[PDB]
Amino acid sequence: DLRTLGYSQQQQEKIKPKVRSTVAQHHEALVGHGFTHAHIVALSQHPAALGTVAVKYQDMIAALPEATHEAIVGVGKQWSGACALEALLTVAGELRGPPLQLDTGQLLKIAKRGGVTAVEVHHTWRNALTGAPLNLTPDQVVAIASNIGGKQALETVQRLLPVLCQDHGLTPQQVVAIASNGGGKQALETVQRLLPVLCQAHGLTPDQVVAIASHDGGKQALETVQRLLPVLCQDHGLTPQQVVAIASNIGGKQALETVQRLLPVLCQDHGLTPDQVVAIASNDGGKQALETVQRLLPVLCQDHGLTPEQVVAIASNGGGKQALETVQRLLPVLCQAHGLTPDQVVAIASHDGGKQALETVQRLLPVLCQDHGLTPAQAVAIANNNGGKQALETVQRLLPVLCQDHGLTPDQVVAIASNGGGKQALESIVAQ
Repeated sequence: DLRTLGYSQQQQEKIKPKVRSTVAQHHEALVGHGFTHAHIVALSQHPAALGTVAVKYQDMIAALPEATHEAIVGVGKQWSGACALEALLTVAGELRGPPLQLDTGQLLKIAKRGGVTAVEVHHTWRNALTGAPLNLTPDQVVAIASNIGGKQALETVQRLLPVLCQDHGLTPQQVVAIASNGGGKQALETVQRLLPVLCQAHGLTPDQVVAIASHDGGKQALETVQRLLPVLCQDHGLTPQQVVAIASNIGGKQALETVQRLLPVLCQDHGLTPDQVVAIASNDGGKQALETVQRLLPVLCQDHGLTPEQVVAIASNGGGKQALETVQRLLPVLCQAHGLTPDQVVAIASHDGGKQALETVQRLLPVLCQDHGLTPAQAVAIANNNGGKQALETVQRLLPVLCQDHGLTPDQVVAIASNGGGKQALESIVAQ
């Protein structure tokens, strides 16, 4: 069927039998508008968008002059396609004027992320959202807009903004931050509900409540802080502020729950302290980091003679799980092939971007040594910093220019690179 119109079998299988005739109906017009077969497959995910784009494409370009084909597909593909593109046709001109002065990128972020409901709601509440007592900026409106629940979130901000600012000391920007993720309405209601609870009963500051709530899944994070804080504090040493640190990342809920689940075995069977457990749990991926520590701690200590302190240090940055697994992978490799010591592997891996710095060291070391005199120790010294991946990467790139055009020796390049008081300094040198 659709293959006779130039679609591959894969493209066709992707479409969905009951939509294929609709595709076939509008195919000619769509490709005539410049859409590829790929565009049309994706578009078909929302059948009605096939026809509205087939017709009206020209009106869309008139309403949205910078709009690319894929941008149109990205909007039209979604749950409200579709009448979101129709809503844009009708309201775009006004939204472009006062009070919001929206641009087409913004107009495209709302309809795509927040659907028809978001589009028509901005228009409708155009003036209220920007006037007293709210006085939101266009940017803030767009950020609340552009989400599932975007419309509900805008309606709730209108209602709760003044109550939160006037009864709880929140700033308008704090309210916006809370409202600017998925389920903004629930997040706002939960903050209204739990803020006095957490401040009065557990000694959280309002800033702490805001920080927990202003991430994806913030509502659920707040609710699990409310439930688990008393238990964590009574059962273990955990302080309100430790709990807040765990909860204030994406995945905060699961991170708190996993501390709850794993802290006892991690402390009793692996000899860690609650402070160490907290440290591991207080970054994005805390849940996996904790689970990975439970899993790999003994293997890392028994196979590579790492200490628990070292294992904790590796796991106590964003993506601890990946960091730990990477040490497990590359520690023997770098020690056997590239000279490095296990303490040196640990040191490189124990920074914000440790996992990537390890892989960069593995990748670039053989090259830095062949082309320039670089020793494994010099490579370590570079990688052993907050940056590191970038530091090593820029050394490899800038080295030839540094040595030929700026007179540096490779050992001089290393010296400057291996600090933090460097790297930017290498770049600065070459910008002259």
